[PDB]
Amino acid sequence: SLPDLKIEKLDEGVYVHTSFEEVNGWGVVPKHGLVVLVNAEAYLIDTPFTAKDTEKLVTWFVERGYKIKGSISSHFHSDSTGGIEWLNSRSIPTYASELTNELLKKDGKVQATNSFSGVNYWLVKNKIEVFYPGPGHTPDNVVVWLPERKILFGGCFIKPYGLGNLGDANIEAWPKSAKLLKSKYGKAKLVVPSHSEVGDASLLKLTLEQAVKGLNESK
Ligand SMILES: CC1(C)S[C@H]2CS[C@H](CS)N2[C@@H]1C(=O)O
Ligand SMILES: [Zn+2]
Ligand SMILES: [Zn+2]
Repeated sequence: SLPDLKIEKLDEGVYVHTSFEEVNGWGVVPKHGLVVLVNAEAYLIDTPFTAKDTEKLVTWFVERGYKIKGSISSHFHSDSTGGIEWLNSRSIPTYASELTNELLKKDGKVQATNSFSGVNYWLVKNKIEVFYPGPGHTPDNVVVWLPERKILFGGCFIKPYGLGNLGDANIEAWPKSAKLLKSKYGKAKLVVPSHSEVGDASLLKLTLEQAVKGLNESK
């Protein structure tokens, strides 16, 4: 059936987790998120699709001696938030922007217990930053920046070979948001997309190019 949850070291104290789902109309979708280690503590950057894999992801780090201090969801879709309910049931703090929690509530989905609003937010000061470049893939999508490793988790915003499903997208705003994102993190050493392979800062340019190309054809 579906492939198993995967966990791979990317850099010191930085892991990529990859989960898999059948999405009607698209087949098997891979989803990359991160687990970031601060000392003996771990932060989930997005949850896997399901409580099952969220649980597997968590026990993997706990069994290796890391306390799960919290999770942050980069946007409201299931591939970033699907594990929030299970995490909440274990009293592991969950984080999302006000807009994300609003979009979850509208959909009748479980909200993160902690919310933030504003362009920038430190989940962990000087270690894990959250940035809102504007609407793109969804109205609420944010990225997560690791200044010590110069690693950017781009989430589902980063779409280098095509925009994917535009159901909740803001096609007008996406080029402007992508330009802002490129401005801010052009010096990223690594960029981690949700649905494609890890690349360098060039993925920011391609995303902008795909966004611009996507808008013109819309007209
Ligand atoms: C374009 C897709 C295959 S369809 C959509 C469902 S979940 C995930 C985005 S959140 N997704 C795929 C994608 O964007 O790669
Ligand atoms: Zn999405
Ligand atoms: Zn996604």
